[PDB]
Amino acid sequence: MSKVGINGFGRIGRLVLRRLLEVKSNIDVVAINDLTSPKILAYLLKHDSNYGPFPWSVDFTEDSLIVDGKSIAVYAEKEAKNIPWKAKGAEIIVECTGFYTSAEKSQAHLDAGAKKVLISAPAGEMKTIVYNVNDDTLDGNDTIVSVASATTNCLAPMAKALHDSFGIEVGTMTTIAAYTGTQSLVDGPRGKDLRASRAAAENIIPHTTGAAKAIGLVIPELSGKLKGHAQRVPVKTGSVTELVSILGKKVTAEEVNNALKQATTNNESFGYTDEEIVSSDIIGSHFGSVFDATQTEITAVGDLQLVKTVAWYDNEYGFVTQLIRTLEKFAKL
Amino acid sequence: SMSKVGINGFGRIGRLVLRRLLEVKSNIDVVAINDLTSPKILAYLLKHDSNYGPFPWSVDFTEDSLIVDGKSIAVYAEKEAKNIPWKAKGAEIIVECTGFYTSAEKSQAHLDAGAKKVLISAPAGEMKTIVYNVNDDTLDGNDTIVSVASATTNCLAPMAKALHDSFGIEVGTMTTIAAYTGTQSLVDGPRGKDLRASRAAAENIIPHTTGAAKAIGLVIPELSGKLKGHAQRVPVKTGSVTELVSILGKKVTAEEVNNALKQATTNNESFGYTDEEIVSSDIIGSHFGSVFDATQTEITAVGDLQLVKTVAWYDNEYGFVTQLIRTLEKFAKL
Amino acid sequence: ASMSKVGINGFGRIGRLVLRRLLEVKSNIDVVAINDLTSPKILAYLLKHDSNYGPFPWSVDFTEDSLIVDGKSIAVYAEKEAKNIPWKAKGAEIIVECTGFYTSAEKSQAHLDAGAKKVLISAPAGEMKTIVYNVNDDTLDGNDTIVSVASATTNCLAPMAKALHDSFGIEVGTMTTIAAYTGTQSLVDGPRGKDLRASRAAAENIIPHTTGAAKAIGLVIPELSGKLKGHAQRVPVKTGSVTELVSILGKKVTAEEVNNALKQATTNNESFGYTDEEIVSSDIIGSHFGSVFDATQTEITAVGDLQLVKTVAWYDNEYGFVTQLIRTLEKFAKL
Amino acid sequence: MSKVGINGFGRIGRLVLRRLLEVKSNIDVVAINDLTSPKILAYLLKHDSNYGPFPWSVDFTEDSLIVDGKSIAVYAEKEAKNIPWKAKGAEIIVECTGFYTSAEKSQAHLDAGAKKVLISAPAGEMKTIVYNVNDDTLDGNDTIVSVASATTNCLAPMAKALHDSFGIEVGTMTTIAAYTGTQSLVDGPRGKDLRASRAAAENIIPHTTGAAKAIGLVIPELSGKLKGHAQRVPVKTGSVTELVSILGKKVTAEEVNNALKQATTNNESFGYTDEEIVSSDIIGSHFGSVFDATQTEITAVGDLQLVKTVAWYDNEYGFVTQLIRTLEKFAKL
Ligand SMILES: NC(=O)c1ccc[n+]([C@@H]2O[C@H](COP(=O)([O-])OP(=O)(O)OC[C@H]3O[C@@H](n4cnc5c(N)ncnc54)[C@H](O)[C@@H]3O)[C@@H](O)[C@H]2O)c1
Ligand SMILES: NC(=O)c1ccc[n+]([C@@H]2O[C@H](COP(=O)([O-])OP(=O)(O)OC[C@H]3O[C@@H](n4cnc5c(N)ncnc54)[C@H](O)[C@@H]3O)[C@@H](O)[C@H]2O)c1
Ligand SMILES: NC(=O)c1ccc[n+]([C@@H]2O[C@H](COP(=O)([O-])OP(=O)(O)OC[C@H]3O[C@@H](n4cnc5c(N)ncnc54)[C@H](O)[C@@H]3O)[C@@H](O)[C@H]2O)c1
Ligand SMILES: NC(=O)c1ccc[n+]([C@@H]2O[C@H](COP(=O)([O-])OP(=O)(O)OC[C@H]3O[C@@H](n4cnc5c(N)ncnc54)[C@H](O)[C@@H]3O)[C@@H](O)[C@H]2O)c1
Ligand SMILES: O=C[C@H](O)COP(=O)(O)O
Ligand SMILES: O=C[C@H](O)COP(=O)(O)O
Ligand SMILES: O=C[C@H](O)COP(=O)(O)O
Repeated sequence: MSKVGINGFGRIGRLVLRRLLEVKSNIDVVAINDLTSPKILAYLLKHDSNYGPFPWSVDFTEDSLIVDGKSIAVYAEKEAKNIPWKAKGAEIIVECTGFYTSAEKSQAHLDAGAKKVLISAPAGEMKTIVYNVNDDTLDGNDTIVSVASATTNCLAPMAKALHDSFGIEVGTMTTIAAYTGTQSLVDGPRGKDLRASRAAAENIIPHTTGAAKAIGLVIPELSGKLKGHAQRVPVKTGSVTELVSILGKKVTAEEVNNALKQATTNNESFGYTDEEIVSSDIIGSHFGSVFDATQTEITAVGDLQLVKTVAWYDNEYGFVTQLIRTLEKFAKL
Repeated sequence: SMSKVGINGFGRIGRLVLRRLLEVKSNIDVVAINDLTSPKILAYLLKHDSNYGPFPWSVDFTEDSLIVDGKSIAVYAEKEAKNIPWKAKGAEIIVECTGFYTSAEKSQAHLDAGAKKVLISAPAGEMKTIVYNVNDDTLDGNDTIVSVASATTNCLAPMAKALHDSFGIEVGTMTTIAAYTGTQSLVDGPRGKDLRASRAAAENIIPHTTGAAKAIGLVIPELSGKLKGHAQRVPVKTGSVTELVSILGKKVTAEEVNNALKQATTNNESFGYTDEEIVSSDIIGSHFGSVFDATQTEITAVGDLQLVKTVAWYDNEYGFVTQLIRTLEKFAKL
Repeated sequence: ASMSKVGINGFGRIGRLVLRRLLEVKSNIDVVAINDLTSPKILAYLLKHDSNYGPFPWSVDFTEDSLIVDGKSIAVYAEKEAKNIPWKAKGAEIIVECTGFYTSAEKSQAHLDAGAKKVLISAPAGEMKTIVYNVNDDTLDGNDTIVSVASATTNCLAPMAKALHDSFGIEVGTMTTIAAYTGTQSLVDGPRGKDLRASRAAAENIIPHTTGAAKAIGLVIPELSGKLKGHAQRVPVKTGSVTELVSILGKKVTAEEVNNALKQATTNNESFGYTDEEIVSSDIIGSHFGSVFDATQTEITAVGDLQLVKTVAWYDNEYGFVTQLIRTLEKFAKL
Repeated sequence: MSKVGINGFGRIGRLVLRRLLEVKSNIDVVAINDLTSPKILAYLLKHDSNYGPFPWSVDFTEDSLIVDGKSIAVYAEKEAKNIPWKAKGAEIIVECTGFYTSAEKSQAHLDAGAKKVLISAPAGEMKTIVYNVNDDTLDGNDTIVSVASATTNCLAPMAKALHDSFGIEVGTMTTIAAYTGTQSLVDGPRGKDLRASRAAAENIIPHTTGAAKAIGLVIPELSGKLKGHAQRVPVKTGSVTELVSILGKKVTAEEVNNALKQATTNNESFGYTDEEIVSSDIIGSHFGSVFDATQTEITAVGDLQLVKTVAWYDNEYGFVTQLIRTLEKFAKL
């Protein structure tokens, strides 16, 4: 399979295309579905507030984009069942709208002529992949799969290394995270969630996330062993995840950092840093997660020990590099 | 006089309408609110405000009402104004703050729904349009639907009126450096047809069209067609500033311009004056529509050819709301 | 009425708010002198116009050597060395030390050498009496001359830790505060002392930041000495901050039980508030508490007999902390 | 002359070095003077909040940086007259501290053994160069020259084009500009300038600038014909300049836009756009100024006409590209 439709050409949907070109995937996006015109999609693709100008030529006609000299159809169907995927023969849908995050909802893509769906968010109790953690669980019979959230892709590799080296008995996560499209520009209704209604660039806003709660889908041994949440803050992209764990062994900071370093060695998904970086330094990361040995903290009172480990993530472009790794393998099975 | 008000669109402007009415102990009673959400969520937004802080009065709710300072306010959720049941609590004057009924044709739906008069919190085409303390004497008993134009009009008009009256404005162009609002985007993505409006508002200087100068003739007839302008939307949450560059009808000094302005702001509850070195956060919470800033006045001249730059601040939320309320109170007593 | 005469050293974010709060509560303390590094004109400007709290609620004027605030004169000095401040000229006895440059008993001694009698330091100042009001203020006595009120973070952390310790025991814990940026940080990337991360553009980054709030908690709650660690993530909000604590407690608990204990500890407690509303950081701006526990963020994670308890409290690290500083000051002045 | 020293390794000073490497200049930076350690300078060079990771290797020693393999001496002399520029033979000093903005002040570098100084700011009535407006005025005997401000580099090529095509009779400028290190993070004393004392990322802050007032140093025919100021706003970099003029001829918008387009043709310093860009789209620009045809406004009543023209500028990297063009020419005289 090498024909891709993008449903939802948003922050994630546009960067998917950017990253496919940057890595020279043999995948071809043949169709984009969204809610707008080729003119406006072209403008958005050409000019990006977080990553700067598109590195390839971009033009449009009434019905397509022309990206690096190649044509991509543009549709504007708000219900997925009506999307004409058959027209250009889109095989794998990268479902990036947020409105089809369940196998039953995303079935609509298959009913409409697609063969597979890769959902760019948590999508309940379905197969959910963090690349370089559990991508060996994918087979040729999977049709609709999830790559969870950016926060999952941050948390999972760090949890996996800790669990493998020391065991995690129980833990809780807080991610201090860049604001996203699901939040509000000015104070006003945003569905049912009271905190999501508040001005995002003017507030620290507590925010629910299932990344720890559903980690069992990616690291079966940790099912039910973690909880967590987010604090959304006023940065445009670039985020950090802290995990406080009770481990299966007594450890030093140095031991923990070394075990992590080893986990990140020749691991294109998971990086390491012992530099004094800040969030803007992760913008444009090609990792899903970058463990930061400078923030490791072991609090020990006799037999009791709390371990705080911290990893950075570009919740836009970093997460996208993982989505694309999963896509490229999904495409071959 | 009319005393019962309905608010359509309990948004940034709608909520501050209620706050200001209670603040000035108005005899006007808000008896109903129409929006698209639950009392619960409206109560949460009313209690907790990112720009102005905690609501200064008690807030509770029921399944179909808010209870504000102990007084019950009906809450409806009709997306079409014609369907709002304004007669249930006898709402007489609707303060129309949704942005979706900005014409006479559109807003007369509230009259079909049982109201008596409508005051629109935005420009609404060529209808009677009032900047209080500029042209509020043009209101009369036969006006049924009226506009108070934009925050930018309320900032620009008193400054332009004073310049027009003292010196003449032959021609001018405005630029307002303005706080971002709800019509903009949190992250880069579609926002109707306007390409700039699609960009992340708190991360960019964004050029932005406004009719404030173009439609100024509704408020100052002598300046009809004599002004143009635009906005640069920037990352501040509220508090904005408007610059006007004019060819005036007289050779002037900065001191003469500033004195003329100071005079126009004397005994004027709508239009303030400052010669302090203020910045935008100092205007948040202002009870004026516009505050002229003498420290920014600039006269550029080569021979007879003279450009005059005058600058006024405005709290595009609360300050504008104070103008809306002054107009509302007068409108209720005609 | 005790009419102690106060001097403020460092008329900065905290120093200016100290005056605001004293006037707001109609304190019997008289502020008679201020020392900074600048002119009365500039201090008058900054006092009148505040980016976080708006217009000063009283009149402000200046002369060549004073501020006039609501009609009352306050002498202005500009002595970069505290020993040279003429605190005796207007009789300033209690100095509120808000510069960041005298954060020890030995450094703040200079105010006593200059003729003051007591110093209250608006920051951690090592192993000296360190007070969080309504946690350990009953340790002050008539013999104290130099005392600390620790950091805003300590004032947020301590009341929540004290309630938890008193109700359930805390065996061990780690804190992270997601916190507004302050004057120690940088506007644009550039050198800022030795702290590399402090060099980075504060309104454009999430910046990890060290704080002693957890590590030194034993000054305030002696039973918890050595049992807590923690750090901050500084973020682009101008004021208003939140502190999370993850604890192993001495007994198994439910979220309700933790929230009820905290509720009880906040009852009739002018220093420590409670909320169960879904507030965000701007809702804490101008708080008159040092800390507001947020029951909505309580989380119990348990596997077998292993339990992690996460408890969360807001704080306005400027005005909120200042209200604690003032309560301490008022008591410290009556002894 | 090919050996350079940088005084002030700040936003401008570090980007000077970045741009010299980027263009593979033959200029050799042999020394840097600042107030801090090599360790801290290395960290700042490597990690940049506006422009991301340094594209070359960076290490340090107790008295040096090692950048792309090459040693650069680091001094910490707060008085320029004490900088030991003769040790590594620095001939031309790029003066980027802001503390030596006059001939009399920057003479110190020549006393310290340098031969020439290029000041990264306005510096009074001395030779002042906006590259591709008046760089022809640089002379073999000049030893101290200025490149004015970022705002001047934005305004001048627009003013030159208008003046050449139509005449500017009189004009006034407002730049809506990114905040800079002369401002304050929190409200507090900032020398004598009261507006500069205010929290820069939380305010619109009027700010005086000489860009227009001193335009006659760059375009002598416009001496005394312009005034202007800035409004500093909460964006980290990327700015815009509006100019309102009385021109010597009646014009259409198309005519103004066409004249500006011609002036930008084969002009490495002056770009054009008719795209609906916003400030983030200018970040990383290699122009001193980019005229934006989309904002052109002609306001006419009878025989009176006001003409508003608008150009974008990256007040950091864009201006630095102009500084380096000027330095390259200067070094060969
Ligand atoms: N932004 C992040 O940090 C991030 C990271 C990882 C995963 N995700 C996930 O990826 C998905 C997309 O997030 P995003 O931040 O790009 O959101 P976004 O809001 O930027 O983009 C959504 C896009 O989908 C379009 N859209 C909405 N409804 C549609 C419909 N019915 N049909 C077609 N197009 C539709 C919108 O026009 C928009 O272009 C979400 O499920 C989100 O949870 C986001
Ligand atoms: N924010 C400002 O600076 C400002 C200043 C002056 C005037 N205005 C004008 O006031 C109006 C409101 O602006 P705002 O900033 O308060 O916008 P907002 O988006 O904050 O509020 C709009 C409110 O109306 C509600 N709504 C939308 N469609 C509706 C419908 N069909 N029926 C009932 N309720 C509906 C929304 O739920 C929201 O609560 C606009 O016309 C705007 O131009 C805004
Ligand atoms: N969030 C907060 O801002 C906060 C909260 C609690 C405690 N504190 C503490 O309070 C103190 C002040 O913090 P701030 O935020 O008000 O800092 P600030 O930088 O806003 O204020 C410092 C003031 O001290 C003056 N100053 C510096 N050196 C001086 C000297 N040698 N003599 C006289 N004046 C001098 C400065 O000019 C400035 O006005 C620090 O110790 C800080 O840790 C700050
Ligand atoms: N940032 C901009 O947008 C911009 C654009 C054009 C020109 N400039 C100008 O360039 C100059 C530098 O601006 P910047 O934004 O890089 O400022 P900055 O504050 O970022 O850098 C100044 C550097 O000089 C150092 N320094 C200060 N005093 C010193 C001394 N006495 N000796 C040696 N080093 C010293 C500082 O430690 C810092 O590294 C100024 O003249 C400024 O007007 C700035
Ligand atoms: O509420 C759902 C998400 O947690 C919000 O943002 P996101 O979907 O872009 O990650
Ligand atoms: O709690 C935080 C401190 O009081 C922060 O202080 P600071 O102003 O010294 O950064
Ligand atoms: O424009 C006047 C000041 O010099 C401020 O900023 P800048 O010097 O970095 O341009």
